[PDB]
Amino acid sequence: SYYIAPRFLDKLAVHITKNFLNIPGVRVPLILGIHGRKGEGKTFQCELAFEKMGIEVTLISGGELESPDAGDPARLIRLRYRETAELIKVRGKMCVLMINDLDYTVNTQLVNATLMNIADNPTDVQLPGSYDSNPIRRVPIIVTGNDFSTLYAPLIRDGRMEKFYWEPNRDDKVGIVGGIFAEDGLSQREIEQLVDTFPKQSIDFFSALRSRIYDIQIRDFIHKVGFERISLRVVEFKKPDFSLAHLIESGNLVLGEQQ
Amino acid sequence: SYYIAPRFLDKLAVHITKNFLNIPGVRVPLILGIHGRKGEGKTFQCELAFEKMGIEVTLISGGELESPDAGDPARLIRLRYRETAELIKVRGKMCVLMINDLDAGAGRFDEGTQYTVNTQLVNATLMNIADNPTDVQLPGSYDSNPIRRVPIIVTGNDFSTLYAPLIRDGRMEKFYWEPNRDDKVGIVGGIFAEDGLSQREIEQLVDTFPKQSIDFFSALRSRIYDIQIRDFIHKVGFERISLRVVNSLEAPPEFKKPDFSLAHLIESGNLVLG
Amino acid sequence: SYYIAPRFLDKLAVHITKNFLNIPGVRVPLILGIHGRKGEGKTFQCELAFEKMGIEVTLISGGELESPDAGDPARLIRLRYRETAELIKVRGKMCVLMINDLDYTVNTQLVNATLMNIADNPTDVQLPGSYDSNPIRRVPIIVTGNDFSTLYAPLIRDGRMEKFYWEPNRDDKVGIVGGIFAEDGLSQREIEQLVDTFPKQSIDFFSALRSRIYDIQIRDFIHKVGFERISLRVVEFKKPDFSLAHLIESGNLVLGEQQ
Amino acid sequence: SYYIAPRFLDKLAVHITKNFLNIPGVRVPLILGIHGRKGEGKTFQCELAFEKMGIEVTLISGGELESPDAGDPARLIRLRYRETAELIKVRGKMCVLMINDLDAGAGRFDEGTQYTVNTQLVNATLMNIADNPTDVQLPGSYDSNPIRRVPIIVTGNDFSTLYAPLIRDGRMEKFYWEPNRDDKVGIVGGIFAEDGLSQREIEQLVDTFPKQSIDFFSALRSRIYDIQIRDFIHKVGFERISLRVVNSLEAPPEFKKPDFSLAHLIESGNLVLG
Amino acid sequence: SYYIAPRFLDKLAVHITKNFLNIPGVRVPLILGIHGRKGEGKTFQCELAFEKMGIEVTLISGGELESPDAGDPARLIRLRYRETAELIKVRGKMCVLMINDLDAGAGRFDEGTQYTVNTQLVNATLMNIADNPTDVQLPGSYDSNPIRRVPIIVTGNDFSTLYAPLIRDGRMEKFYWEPNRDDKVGIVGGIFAEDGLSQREIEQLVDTFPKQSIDFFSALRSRIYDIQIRDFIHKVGFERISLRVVNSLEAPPEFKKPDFSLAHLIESGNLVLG
Amino acid sequence: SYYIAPRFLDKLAVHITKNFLNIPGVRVPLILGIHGRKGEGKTFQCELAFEKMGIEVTLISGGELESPDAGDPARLIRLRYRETAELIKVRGKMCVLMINDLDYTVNTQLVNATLMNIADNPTDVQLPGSYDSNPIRRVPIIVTGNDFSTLYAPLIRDGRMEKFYWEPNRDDKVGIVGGIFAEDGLSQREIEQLVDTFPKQSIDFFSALRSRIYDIQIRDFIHKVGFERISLRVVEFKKPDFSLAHLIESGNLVLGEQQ
Ligand SMILES: Nc1ncnc2c1ncn2[C@@H]1O[C@H](COP(=O)(O)OP(=O)(O)O)[C@@H](O)[C@H]1O
Ligand SMILES: Nc1ncnc2c1ncn2[C@@H]1O[C@H](COP(=O)(O)OP(=O)(O)O)[C@@H](O)[C@H]1O
Ligand SMILES: Nc1ncnc2c1ncn2[C@@H]1O[C@H](COP(=O)(O)OP(=O)(O)O)[C@@H](O)[C@H]1O
Ligand SMILES: [Cl-]
Ligand SMILES: [Cl-]
Ligand SMILES: [Cl-]
Ligand SMILES: [Gd]
Ligand SMILES: [Gd]
Ligand SMILES: [Gd]
Ligand SMILES: [Gd]
Ligand SMILES: [Gd]
Ligand SMILES: [Gd]
Ligand SMILES: [Gd]
Ligand SMILES: [Gd]
Ligand SMILES: [Gd]
Ligand SMILES: [Gd]
Ligand SMILES: [Gd]
Ligand SMILES: [Gd]
Repeated sequence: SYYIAPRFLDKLAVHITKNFLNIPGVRVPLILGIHGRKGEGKTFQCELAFEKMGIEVTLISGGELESPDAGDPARLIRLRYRETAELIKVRGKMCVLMINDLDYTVNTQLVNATLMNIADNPTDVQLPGSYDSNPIRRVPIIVTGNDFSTLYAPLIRDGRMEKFYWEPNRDDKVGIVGGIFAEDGLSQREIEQLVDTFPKQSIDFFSALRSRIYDIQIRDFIHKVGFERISLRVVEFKKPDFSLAHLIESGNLVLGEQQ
Repeated sequence: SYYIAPRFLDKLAVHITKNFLNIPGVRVPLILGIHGRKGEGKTFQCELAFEKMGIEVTLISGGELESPDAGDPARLIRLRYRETAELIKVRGKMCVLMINDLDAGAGRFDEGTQYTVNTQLVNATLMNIADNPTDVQLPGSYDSNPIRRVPIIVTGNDFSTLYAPLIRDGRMEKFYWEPNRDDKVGIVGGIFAEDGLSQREIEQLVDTFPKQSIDFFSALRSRIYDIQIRDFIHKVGFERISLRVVNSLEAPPEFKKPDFSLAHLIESGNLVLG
Repeated sequence: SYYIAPRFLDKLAVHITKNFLNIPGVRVPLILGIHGRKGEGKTFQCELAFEKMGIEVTLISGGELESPDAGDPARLIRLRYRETAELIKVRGKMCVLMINDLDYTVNTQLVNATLMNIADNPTDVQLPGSYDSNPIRRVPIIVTGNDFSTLYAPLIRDGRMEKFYWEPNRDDKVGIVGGIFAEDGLSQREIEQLVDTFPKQSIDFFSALRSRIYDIQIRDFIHKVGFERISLRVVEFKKPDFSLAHLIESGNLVLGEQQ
Repeated sequence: SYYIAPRFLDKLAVHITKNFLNIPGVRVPLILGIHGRKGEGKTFQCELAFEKMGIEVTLISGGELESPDAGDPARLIRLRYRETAELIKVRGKMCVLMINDLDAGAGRFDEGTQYTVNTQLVNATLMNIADNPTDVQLPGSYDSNPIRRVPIIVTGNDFSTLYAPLIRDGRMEKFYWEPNRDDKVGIVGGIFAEDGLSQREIEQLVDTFPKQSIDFFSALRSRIYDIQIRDFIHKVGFERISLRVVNSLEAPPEFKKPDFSLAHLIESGNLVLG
Repeated sequence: SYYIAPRFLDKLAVHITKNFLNIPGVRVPLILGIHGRKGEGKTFQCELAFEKMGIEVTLISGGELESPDAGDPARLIRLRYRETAELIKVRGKMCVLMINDLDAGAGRFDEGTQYTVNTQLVNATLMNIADNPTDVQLPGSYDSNPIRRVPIIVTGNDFSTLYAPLIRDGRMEKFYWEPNRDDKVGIVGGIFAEDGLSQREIEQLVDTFPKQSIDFFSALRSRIYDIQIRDFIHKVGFERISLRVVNSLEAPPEFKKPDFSLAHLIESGNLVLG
Repeated sequence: SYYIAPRFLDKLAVHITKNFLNIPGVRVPLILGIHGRKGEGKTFQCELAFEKMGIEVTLISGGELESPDAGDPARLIRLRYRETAELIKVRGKMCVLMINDLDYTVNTQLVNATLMNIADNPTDVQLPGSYDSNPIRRVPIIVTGNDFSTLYAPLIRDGRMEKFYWEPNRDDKVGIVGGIFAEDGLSQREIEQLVDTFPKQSIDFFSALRSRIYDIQIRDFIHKVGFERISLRVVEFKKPDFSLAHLIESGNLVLGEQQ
């Protein structure tokens, strides 16, 4: 069972809900910009939160915009925005547009430009070349990335975008790591020790570490049979060690040879 | 609450009124071009001024003129000019044509797409209307009767050098909107008019963030309900928050206005900028 | 009655006339580049001079070139040049091409490039892609702008462009301001005092000041009736103050809240 | 001679073997994306690994996917996936689909031409295959039987941000290849394994050029035959050298392996870099 | 007045004469490419040289080759080559084909338009003519008789790297024209030959503006008539100046040559540069 | 009879031959980059070497690539490469692709990019948009230029390109200059003196000097007849001086007025 950090869940839930309330005399930022080191569960925890709140999400990947092969990223964002706006009026539920891994320089400008224009009038979002007298719904936008260009400063400053820095703290790690290894028969104190052993590491390192433990088996199994005859043999059965000792050496081999 | 900057109201009231008078000895510009930065309450101050003088507004949005689906923008501007003309005659009141965001996807708002406002055709159209505000006809039409002069308000971030001939001839007047300290104290004071702040604290707040737009200050007042909102979410529970806010069955949540200080606003402000 | 500054009228008249004389052993600059602070009557005084000399002018606006919406500025200049060249042969009169407010960086280069090429051979000016064995007439070109790019240095240097700096002096102001207020029943000494009161200001400030005096009336008239009922009232009759006292306070309100 | 870096061999052997096992409790990524710089023996270490495990490889080259003449690249990748599937079934051995140079003409290898790998369609295809590796059909075909899961190896210099969803879902695993000091000592040692060099001299050679790719080191060993070659040209004579080397009548020239020292390699290296 | 720089005249006279001689032991280049900066009297020194040797010139302008309306430029160059050939035969005198401004809208003279000189087709054509100057036929024509070799002079600011093969084969010779101090003293001296200046003052004038083109110096002499001109305008009156200068009824105004000094020229020069 | 410098002939011959040998365990650079001051016989000596070894050469000029008028330089290189690859399989002889005068910035990148890609796989060189399962032959590429962009550093470094600096030394000059004047009845000691008199000069200066001697005649002949009547006269017969004294003054006039 995966673990969503309470203050992460709050920030995101408050942002979305605040966009669907129409408290007069209170302008609301349309965009939530979640930034921080890569692989700290920005995307994963958003998805946890949405599943929990029963929110349907329209998802664009950052690579879908940074690439020359995708043509027009302004169009794509505006298409998905208007699409999510209709799903609100239809399903009568909270819906969200999400852009992932927003961290090229040329498409980056167009993307910033597009989000600025949408945030300026979340209700009058037209496809380029098109015009529709119809107001459409305001759709809260969640964005993730390593940091946000100084080109986003004007948005944050005028309260059209809310920045949120995500750096898991140790209670947050114990919870998330605890969930990563929740099916591996571990006690909290083993979980607390694991986190304290690798304390500058990203959440990603820890889920990588879990997969590595399975890889180490398969490696040894291959060394035993020999490479010469591994193919015939297969064309690795047991529950691996997972003891806290083994997770640590496995982690140290990862950190001694990483990236 | 909302504060109308006297000089914004004067400029716009004088421009419109002057267009309904036939004072000799001076040329009256038909067009008032209001330019300046975003988040300073331009279109909004216009709205407060119109709502106040009881002025009825025909609108053209910049995303309208940016579109083929508005057809010929020359034809559209003329249409709405004529449509707007019939109402001074019919309703017997001051009416205004207003064109908003006359430079939609330009500069830092450029999305790098095939479509942009044909601004030269727009300029050309306004020039033609302005030379003879009393005979504005659709292209290809010739035998219609004279009509009433309609003052035109255009907003944008800046106006192209193309508008220079209009200005040079006194057919258009640029009005730059950058709120000054006195303006900000007024507007910001109105934003925090129910929060039990002294005049001096409002002056302090403005002086603490001398480079910020008006929108920075109202954005600032907005983030403090967040706690009530979060708590409201916890009470209803995450499993059922969606149903609660969007299905309009039971009543909207009733939020109290919170208490805060100058100190807290300044702190919040620095966090936003840091 | 508007006032043209004698040395402005001379410079321009000498340039044009010099281009229509064919004094052998004397090469003549084709381009007159008039530069200076904005709103000092560069354009207005050119127009005064042309009206006076009975010169027909072909006018291009700088914004007509700086804009992406106008396509090809080289073409446009060359079209208008050849057009003015024909009007000489037809009307048998002095004709002039004028480019206004030349102060983007990309079109600016093409414009400079176009004027260089034309100035190099004022008689062989072909539309791009076209060729015509026919010589056409030499057409003097007047250009205005705040300053001229270092890209114009080669032209000025080889005597294909004459630079002329325009900064009205006080005799020039008294004359021009005197004409701006010529119908407002003012004595020279009131005109001389007005100019001396606002002495770093552009001519533009002064014609703005005159219009402001009318605006102040209409303002007060609106304050009296009230905004609530101004619309019905109209759907401001008298000759405004214009006393030298009133022009001064009006000017000081303009300079205390300008741009 | 050739040295297989243990950890390269382990990563690739584990990835492939893991794809032929049905171990529960963990998701097995179908795709192994091997990225890193050029001239570090990537595709080559893969070849040594495949030749070793007796693994048969179906290939797609990046210049294949860059071409209309490969038709639809989605259709091609699927074809070769299915073609590669039939062989695990038929030959009863481990088989791999491998896509090489997945970013052919991008970055410093850009030739500025109309054609580039439609990498989004490629990504989309791999995503679809990966969700269901057991039912991979050509577009427009529906009623074929299940097939065998095929591990996929892709090489490139870097992988687009588009592959992030594949990785995030554990359908793909990135493996960065930058040879470390221990790797280089191994590989370089194998390059100079017949040249009578001590372990220490090999360590010295590596440490003298710590920033160089593997290809720099073998390039270095190659230029020393040049003298034998020149002399061979002088003997045959320039008039007849062409006939001699290309017409395969008489036998290929037989060159001796020369003697050289660490000192000479280092000198040669500095000349190449200077 | 006009001064012909001896070495310009020698280079061009030798190039042309050499092309009408059949001296063995050396290859004669058909083409003389004269390059260098604008405003240095290139085309003009050519004109003085041709007028002097009694050489008749067939011309192609760069704006001709830039145009579809010249049709195929390969066909045109060949036409004029043949046209120019018939005259050495008919008139019995030296004749030259001259191509001017061979790089019309390139570099700082680029107008950013669809049309530019197809310079590769031009180069290709000159290459072909040069290999066989005696059989130059229009494309698609085959059975014409031999003709006379025509020396070709081309001017431009620089010559593309494409002309390298022509030069390498001695079919073309580049001649760079940058006036040196001795040249300038000559040319400038000729510009001011009627102004009662000593040799030393001319040397001083040249040395005061060592970086300026020849055109800077004649531009300088030109602006001093301005006063006579202004006064002439005042006499006739602004109302009637247009009629006077352009209608060729009464006679052209007769201007006197004014008196001026080195001091005044230098001052004027600094004002122009400042 | 023209003279090829022995070490120039060696370097080039060794490079080409080395590309046609398939000595296992020896990777061979495909590209030979010959760089140095302009006009030192880089191109000319390549051509001498090819004529000597009976090598047919496919030649591209650098200007054929640097120009906007030639469209696609990647294509052009790849076309010529595949063409030379076929001539090997057909003629059964050594063939070479040569690129001359490679010393705009935009095409320069594409050219570098193209040579990198070809050098990476000399056997799988496809036209853009095309694919052919067929291996084609490895074609050694010779390139000349004044220097090679830092963009070529990766190639040289990974042994896909061999750099070769060409600066003629005095034995090299005596040989080459000796051949330039081989038909002018000169002794070596006159040749040695000529080279020592103009010792910082390029080989180009010397072949220019030879042509100048003929030009000086024709000049004097023109001065005698007079320019006024040179045309009629012609519409310069003798073997010119060529004495070592005359070559020297002719050289000094060239160096006193050059470029
Ligand atoms: N709350 C979580 N529970 C379990 N695993 C997680 C959690 N957050 C992150 N992970 C693991 O770490 C990886 C990286 O998370 P991701 O959302 O991609 O980080 P970011 O969005 O900050 O780059 C995921 O692929 C997942 O396996
Ligand atoms: N000679 C003049 N007489 C009367 N008004 C003038 C005169 N010159 C300028 N003005 C006023 O000042 C304004 C600015 O002049 P303009 O020619 O636009 O200046 P510039 O060309 O230097 O920018 C004009 O719109 C006009 O109202
Ligand atoms: N080996 C040689 N023999 C005779 N002449 C030569 C020789 N090398 C160069 N030249 C002369 O010098 C000129 C310049 O040589 P080139 O090959 O163009 O130099 P680079 O290729 O270095 O620019 C040639 O046009 C030729 O006349
Ligand atoms: Cl601030
Ligand atoms: Cl190194
Ligand atoms: Cl100078
Ligand atoms: Gd990540
Ligand atoms: Gd109508
Ligand atoms: Gd105060
Ligand atoms: Gd401000
Ligand atoms: Gd102005
Ligand atoms: Gd199949
Ligand atoms: Gd060691
Ligand atoms: Gd390295
Ligand atoms: Gd003919
Ligand atoms: Gd002297
Ligand atoms: Gd000079
Ligand atoms: Gd050369």
